[PDB]
Amino acid sequence: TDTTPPTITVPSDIIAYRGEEFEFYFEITDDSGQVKNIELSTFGKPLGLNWLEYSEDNFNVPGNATSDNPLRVRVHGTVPLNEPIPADKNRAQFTRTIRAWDAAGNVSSNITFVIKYRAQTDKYNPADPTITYVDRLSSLSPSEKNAVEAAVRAANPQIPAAARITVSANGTVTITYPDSSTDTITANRVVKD
Amino acid sequence: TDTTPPTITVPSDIIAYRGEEFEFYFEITDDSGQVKNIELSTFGKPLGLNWLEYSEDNFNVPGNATSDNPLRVRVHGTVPLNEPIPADKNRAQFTRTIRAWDAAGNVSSNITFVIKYRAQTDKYNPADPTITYVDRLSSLSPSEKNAVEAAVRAANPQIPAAARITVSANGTVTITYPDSSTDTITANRVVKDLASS
Ligand SMILES: CC(=O)N[C@@H]1[C@@H](O[C@@H]2O[C@@H](C)[C@@H](O)[C@@H](O)[C@@H]2O)[C@H](O[C@@H]2O[C@H](CO)[C@H](O)[C@H](O[C@]3(C(=O)O)C[C@H](O)[C@@H](NC(C)=O)[C@H]([C@H](O)[C@H](O)CO)O3)[C@H]2O)[C@@H](CO)O[C@H]1O
Ligand SMILES: [Ca+2]
Ligand SMILES: [Ca+2]
Ligand SMILES: [Ca+2]
Ligand SMILES: [Ca+2]
Ligand SMILES: [Ca+2]
Ligand SMILES: [Ca+2]
Ligand SMILES: [Ca+2]
Repeated sequence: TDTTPPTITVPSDIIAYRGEEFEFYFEITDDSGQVKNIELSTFGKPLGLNWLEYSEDNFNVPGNATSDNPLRVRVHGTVPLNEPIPADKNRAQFTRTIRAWDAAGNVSSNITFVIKYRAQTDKYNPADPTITYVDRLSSLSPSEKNAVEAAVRAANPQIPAAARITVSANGTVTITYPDSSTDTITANRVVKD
Repeated sequence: TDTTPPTITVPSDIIAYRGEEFEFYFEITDDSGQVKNIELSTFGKPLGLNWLEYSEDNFNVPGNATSDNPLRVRVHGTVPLNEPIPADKNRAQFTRTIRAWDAAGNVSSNITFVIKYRAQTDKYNPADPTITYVDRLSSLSPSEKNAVEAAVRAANPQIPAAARITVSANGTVTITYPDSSTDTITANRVVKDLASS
């Protein structure tokens, strides 16, 4: 007789960035080798994350959840571009619960998982461009600004194309990400006489 | 004996744009058919334009300067990017003189030519971009600004690659040419509201 619920392994560090699709997996095992279904919730109440989705592939099939081959439930979604980020990082997150049951109806307790979310600049962090030589360190020309923007972009192919790169009069660089967060590169790493 | 100096024809409307290579030609003939050399000056003083250059190709060669085949002297250079243009832009010019020698020692009397220089925006006239549809007309997103800049650049391949295109919060476009002169495109010609369309 199966009297034991499934074991759920949740990822320890789920970190999502505003406007950027994330994915992670739950791994689930049962002694019977079969998991019937799962439920995501807010400690039993509605999940209330309309932008999160998960796959129900291979649910409630014999052998879908063994020690050697666990049930790997793919979860994905996108945190809204304008999700408010509290000054307190510790509350920039959603704490939710998952439970799972086997075909005998043995249900696990509600297990916690946490989706942390962050502004896009927390993901970036740009590399220094090859140095641009200019005539006046205090007043770059249009051509010199075009060259600086190109050198920043060349050295940073990993930044979103949709990010906008601006250059000030003295060669200070601002990168503005789609969610309106920013990075700066100071002139000393950008230009020289 | 040859006592007659060479005859020089000058172009009548020489216009150069700051930062952009220019060229024009003098045409010179002599009754002997041979011109030895020229002098560019400021009415007999030094030229004082170190960016003005010319070719001495075919100088002092028999037959280089006939009525049918004049000596054509290629003059070229680049007016410096930041050559100053005063409040009245008509003042932006240099009047200089040219004369020429034949092989018999006869030199022509100086005649004037005028190099007018102008801002790059006088040359360029930007076409409107294909319209960009935005969420908020008073506050464009970064991708909307990139899209606007791309649309403006795409609509104007003839504008200098070194010109810088910027976009404001409400979609107003500034094109800043390499010599720091500008053109503008008003928001109502660049962006429209997505929902209402
Ligand atoms: C007898 C003789 O040849 N004199 C020469 C000067 O000409 C005489 O003086 C001037 C002030 C005028 O009254 C002339 O009518 C007069 O004959 C000569 O001065 C230069 O004369 C030319 C006309 O021949 C012209 O006026 C010069 O002015 C400009 C120009 O067109 O070159 C006016 C421009 O706006 C200015 N450009 C800028 C950007 O400010 C230029 C510029 O200052 C110089 O060309 C750059 O060196 O001048 C006028 O200056 C004088 C010149 O050295 O030589 C005398 O032998
Ligand atoms: Ca079980
Ligand atoms: Ca399997
Ligand atoms: Ca980080
Ligand atoms: Ca960063
Ligand atoms: Ca740009
Ligand atoms: Ca002669
Ligand atoms: Ca113009």
